[PDB]
This record gives sequence, structure tokens and C-alpha cells, in this order.
Amino acid sequence: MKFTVEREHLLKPLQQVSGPPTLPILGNLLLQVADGTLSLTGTDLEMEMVARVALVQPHEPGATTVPARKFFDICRGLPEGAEIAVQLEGERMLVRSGRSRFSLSTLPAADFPNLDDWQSEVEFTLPQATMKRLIEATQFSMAHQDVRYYLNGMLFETEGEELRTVATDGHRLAVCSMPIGQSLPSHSVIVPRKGVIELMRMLDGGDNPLRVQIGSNNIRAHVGDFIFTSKLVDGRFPDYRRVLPKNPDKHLEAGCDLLKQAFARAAILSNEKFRGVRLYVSENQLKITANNPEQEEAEEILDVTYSGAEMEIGFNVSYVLDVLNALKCENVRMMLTDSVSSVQIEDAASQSAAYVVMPM
Amino acid sequence: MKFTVEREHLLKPLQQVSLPILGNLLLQVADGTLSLTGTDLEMEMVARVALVQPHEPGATTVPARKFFDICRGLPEGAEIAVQLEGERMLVRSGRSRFSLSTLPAADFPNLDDWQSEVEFTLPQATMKRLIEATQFSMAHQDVRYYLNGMLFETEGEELRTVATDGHRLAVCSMPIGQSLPSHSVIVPRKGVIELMRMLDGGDNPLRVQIGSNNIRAHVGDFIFTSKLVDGRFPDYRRVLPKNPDKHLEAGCDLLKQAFARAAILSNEKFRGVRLYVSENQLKITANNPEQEEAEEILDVTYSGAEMEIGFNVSYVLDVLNALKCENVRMMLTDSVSSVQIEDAASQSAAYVVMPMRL
Ligand SMILES: O=C(O)[C@@H]1CCc2c([nH]c3ccc(Cl)cc23)C1
Ligand SMILES: O=C(O)[C@@H]1CCc2c([nH]c3ccc(Cl)cc23)C1
Ligand SMILES: [Ca+2]
Ligand SMILES: [Ca+2]
Ligand SMILES: [Ca+2]
Ligand SMILES: [Ca+2]
Ligand SMILES: [Cl-]
Repeated sequence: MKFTVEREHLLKPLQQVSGPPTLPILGNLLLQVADGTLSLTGTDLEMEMVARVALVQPHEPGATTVPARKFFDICRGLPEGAEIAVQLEGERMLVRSGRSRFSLSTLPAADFPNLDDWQSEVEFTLPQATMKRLIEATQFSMAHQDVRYYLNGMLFETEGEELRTVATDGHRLAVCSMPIGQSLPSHSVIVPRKGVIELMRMLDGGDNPLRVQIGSNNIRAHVGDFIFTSKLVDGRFPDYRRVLPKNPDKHLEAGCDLLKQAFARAAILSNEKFRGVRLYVSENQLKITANNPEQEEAEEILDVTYSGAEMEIGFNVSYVLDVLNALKCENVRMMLTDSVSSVQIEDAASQSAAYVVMPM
Repeated sequence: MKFTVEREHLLKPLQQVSLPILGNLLLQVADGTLSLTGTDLEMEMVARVALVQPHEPGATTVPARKFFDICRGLPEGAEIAVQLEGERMLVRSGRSRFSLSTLPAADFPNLDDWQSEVEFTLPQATMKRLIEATQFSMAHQDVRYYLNGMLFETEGEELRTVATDGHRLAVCSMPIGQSLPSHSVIVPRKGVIELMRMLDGGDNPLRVQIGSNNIRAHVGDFIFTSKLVDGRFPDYRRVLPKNPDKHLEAGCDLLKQAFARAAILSNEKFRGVRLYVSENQLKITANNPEQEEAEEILDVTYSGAEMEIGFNVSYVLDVLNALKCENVRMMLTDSVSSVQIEDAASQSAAYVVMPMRL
């Protein structure tokens, strides 16, 4: 196995396959030269990233595996415009560039683990920006290491011509739907949180569309010369329609950033553990208050657009702040029911995403 | 106690000054001025804010982080009105209102009174240069408490800083245009850190006052006071190589990148790399317990006898990152002697690294 490639053609592929073990070979990248292509594979047994690099210079076929981080750190450490000559010699991989020479240990390619083979049941294409939008709008609401394993991940749902993401930790929910202009079956799967992070990581910028394949136990995303494959999560994800308030007809509208800074200041004097704040809504006005065990108190009063009846309601302020930070918009709509029911929150200008927060 | 001040006039003082009372700030309105004091019993920062708006005298202490966070959270340009109300401190700005707990100003601890024995003034930029050049070589929580800080030494018209962790050494000296007594003190590392951040590098001169057990630095509206480390510092002069007659000179960044690349395949604990020096050429090699190997060859300026020497690559990279210059000189003797490292174009800072037998 031999190849010579430009540093700049190696960097991003290495970065993509490198991110991230007790089982050593999982710390290695599989390198394959075949049919004028270098393939770079990294895996953790649950998910897999494969990058393909075209070889325009002389090369020889073969396969090996090398320490991922070390190989990446060596390539990144080399100067702008460096040319990187690699060859398998003995049980070592030789890396040469200029007068820099490196000899890395290898583990046999035959030892590199493969995911189980599977069949694609559902397929579609969508813009990179759309997938980015879907993930960023909901990602923050996924659970972290909850015993309900199905919540430590993100639902991806196809319905009509819409792709939808749902994330919830049992206390708050985020949902976002986008048109992708294809007739899709009605289907949903849960992608593990690590898979979601990796999927987000591969976009990227630029105008490369994303190709998605969904199997009974796997998801695959093709973008450019990268292929990401993940296992799915078992379990019955909650139905976002049961979480959305059935009729939240008390509509409050306020500047997103003004609203956020008011909640953030009030948050300073909220209970450090429970983070509770009270909202007092009345005609065109919102009052936010907070207090802690040591009798410290915050009060914020804002002008808002509100014509409904007056009500009081308590919330975990971090949850509200999460939502407002996730809304990169000018105005927010808060949709209320009563003092003991959840609130729906949306961008005043768009219904594409919805956020639900339970009262305290 | 009562005052009304613009948010932005509080932010820098608050940043600078930031038992539970040690988590509070002492606030004092007196003679047209707001004073804010923070302390951890070892050191203290006092900031002064001129009060152009109507005010009423008094003193209290409030939670530092909360009060800072409230002020920083309010909108740019906001006016912040503060008054005492029983056991509480009221903070108002627009339609935002905050009631904070207080602890008595009488309970706020003071550093012991002391006499200034040695004094000098120097540009802030000079003090910043002195500390930056050496700071990274201070020990962290070493049993030898006298190394967990930085030596400040006066001699003739020069101020010198020394820092060592018992393994490598940094030294920096600058003339300051004033005749000084021959003296030296050890400033605790947290004190060094605080002093550093008190300096904007600007046009306000820095006044330093040193007592038998304390040091004080005054810059414009800020006064920093710290206890000294009461111990003996090692003599730096004994560690400098007697007569290093083998000077290698090379571009700092190229030298650094070569070492940083070779370091990847060096021992993770002991970080030894080898140098082979020959006429106008340097070869760096590294290997680890897995027998992975790195080699770097680069052009340098060198005309001395051919030699080989090993160093901790982490220590050398620290030096090269601190130097931030165009060209570096490595002053070599032999394989069993330490190396002195300097900016090729300045003797003001010098760094010593021990030899390694690899
Ligand atoms: O499977 C579960 O335990 C559900 C997870 C999602 C969820 C449950 N109760 C909720 C109440 C409010 C919100 Cl926002 C989400 C949930 C229960
Ligand atoms: O008091 C001590 O223990 C000394 C601290 C300074 C020091 C010791 N051995 C060293 C070796 C190299 C350098 Cl640069 C400093 C020291 C021992
Ligand atoms: Ca209703
Ligand atoms: Ca509260
Ligand atoms: Ca002296
Ligand atoms: Ca070595
Ligand atoms: Cl080699």
C-alpha cells in the first residue's frame, strides 16, 4: 500500500473520520487503497464514518489501520501545502513529507470491525441547510443518559413530504418539520445522540445535497465523499402531538432578545437547583419574578403584545432560556392555556419549530 | 448608602475585584467616591469609581458573583441605582429590580497594616513583559511552597523576575530607570496572576511598594495588595550554563513546528526528544514505548562542534511559545549540560532546560 496526497485533501477527511478505547483497534483508522481511491474508515461499533479521497498520483493497493489521533496530529502538524507520502513497510506505516518522517504502528486490516449488512427501506434527498435546521432546532432538548434510553436521541420522522425531528427529555420538547419535496412513506426512527452529533458534524457548508437511507436498524447519510452509518435506538418515542397543548389560545408576543435578557437576569436570583421563575401575564405586560432560599428577589417588567385574560405560571428558567437561545429570531410567541398546563413557544414569524415546556 | 452609576463604569472595577464574606464585595461610598473591595485573606483588590451623580455615604458587603452578573446582565448604557434597605441591598435599573442579601461591612476582613520599604514606578507594559516571560515556569501546589510563586528582584536600575518548578527555569530582566536597593521577594502565584490581569498595559504608570511581608501595586483607580511567600528562593545563577559556546539559531516557528510534530511520537510521561546538531543542520528524533519513531531535519545557523543532546520536548515548546519572536538561539555546551534558550535578538529573557539521557 502506497499513496502520495496533498495535506489539504487529507485534513478534512481525517477530521471527519477521527472524531472521537479499551479495545485498541477502535482507536485506529482503516486505510484502503483500491481502484485509484483512498478510503478512510473510523468506527465505535455503533456508528461508522467513511471518507473517499481520489488518488491522482501514483499509488499501490492495500489496506492497514493506524492510530487515528496520531496520524491526524501528524498531518495537521505539517505545513500548509505539504505533500504527504505514505507507504506500508514491515509492520509500520511510513509517513513522509519534506524532511519530516514518521513511523506508526499498525493493526491488521482484517481485524477492523464491520457493521452488519442491511437493506435500505426508506430513501430521500434534502439540502444540507435543511438537515442543519432540523438538528439545531431540536438537539438541545434530547435527554442526557436518561434510563428511558429512547429519549437519549432524536426522532427523525417522515410524513407526507416533511422530514421532522423531535427531541424531549420528559420535561421539555422541541419539534421541527421541513418540506423536502419528495413523496415519503410515513415512518420514524430514533437516532442515538452520538449519531446526531456526528450527522451534524458532517455539514459542512457548501452546496452538496444530503442523501439519506433508512433501514430497520440503521441510518446512513451520504454527503459529498463521506458516508456516515449509525445503528438506531429501540423503543416507543413519545408522540409530539400529545405534548403540544391542544388549544393554547392565549398568545403573548415579545422581542426574543429582550425577553431572554430579562429571564437571564431574573435567573440569577432563582433557586440554584430548581431554577424556578414566575410569569405574571396581563394586558400588554409581562412580569417575571424570582427568589431563592435566602430571600433574595428579582423582578423584571416588560412590554409585550397580549390581549388574553390574566394568569400566573411558574417555569424552570433554564428550559425557557434554552428555547429562546435556540430561536434565532426577532419576535417570539408564547402560547398559553392555564397556570397548570404546558406552554408552547414559537418564532412569531415561523411555525416550522415548536417548543413545549411544562409548568413547575 | 446610595449611589447611581453607569453600568460600564462598574464592569472593569467589578471584574478586577472579583468564609462566605470572602465571596462578598465590600462597597463604600465616601468623599465623592465608590470603593469596591475583594479579598481572599491572602490578597486584596480595591477599585475606585468617581461618583458624578448624587450619592449618600455608607458601607455594606454583597455577593460578588451575583452583583457582577446582575450588572453585566443589564443593557449596555443602563444606569444602575443602588441603595441599602435594612439587611438588603436594592439594585434598580429601568424596570428591573433586585434585592440582594448583605453581610456587615464591619465583618469584612482587613490585611495587616505594614510599612513600605522599597518603591519604584515603571510602565505597565514592562511589568506585563516581566511576568509573561516567566509565569509558565512557576510550580503549582508543590510541597516546596517557595516555588509556588515568582521571584521579584531589584538590582541597580533593573527589575528581574525568576520562575522555576524545580525542573526548568525562566528569567527576565528589564532596566527601569531608577536606582534600587539589592532586594528580592517571592510573590505567590495567585498574586502574580491577579497582578497580571490588573494591567491593561496603558498609559497609567504602575507604582510598586514592597514591605518585609507584603507587596502592593497601584495603577490609576486600582490598588492590589498581597502577602509575600515567606521562604528562600533558589539562586538562578547556579543553573545557567557556565560557558555555552555552541549557538544554534533558527526561525522560532519552524523550530516549534518541528518539535511539536516530533513530540507526537515521544514518550507520553517523560517526553524526551533527541537533537543531533551539525553544520547548519538540526535533526530531531523521538520514539515511544510502542517503538513508533519521528524524525525532523531542518536548516539552521550552526557552526560549532557536532553534538547530540536530549530534552523534555514539553519544556522546550513552553519556551518557544513564550518567546513569540522571529528567531531563537539555543545555547549549547555538550550532551551532559543544560541548554539556555533566548530570543536571538534579545538577552532580556533566558530559559534553562535540563539535558536528558535517552
Ligand atoms: O416516555 C416518556 O416517559 C414520555 C417522555 C416525554 C414526556 C413525557 N411526559 C412529558 C411531559 C412534558 C413533556 Cl414537554 C414531555 C414529556 C413522558
Ligand atoms: O529547593 C529545591 O528543591 C530546588 C528547586 C530548584 C531546582 C531544584 N532542582 C532543579 C533542577 C533544575 C532547575 Cl531549572 C531547578 C531546580 C531543587
Ligand atoms: Ca384553551
Ligand atoms: Ca422563584
Ligand atoms: Ca539583588
Ligand atoms: Ca525519543
Ligand atoms: Cl523514522
